[PDB]
Amino acid sequence: YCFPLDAVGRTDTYQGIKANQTTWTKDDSVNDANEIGKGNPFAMEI
Amino acid sequence: YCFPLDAVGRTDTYQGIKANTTWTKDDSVNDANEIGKGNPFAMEI
Repeated sequence: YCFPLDAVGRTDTYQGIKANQTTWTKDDSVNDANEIGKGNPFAMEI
Repeated sequence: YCFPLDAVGRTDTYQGIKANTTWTKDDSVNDANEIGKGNPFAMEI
């Protein structure tokens, strides 16, 4: 495999949330635009 | 070349159509098929 230079590739943007129990709220001690991928790193095969 | 794991890479979504010349939706075909036009996406090393 070929992998992205950052070893992840495309990500969505995530904010940190904390539980208040079953209700969640934004966590203001966490950055609100974290780049995180779901699943495996993007790859190409050769 | 390096190729995507599914050997295609980016695709658009296509519905099946049939000639009725006039064309209409073909209901026995899924309306959201991923098919690429052209060659598979590739990188070169």
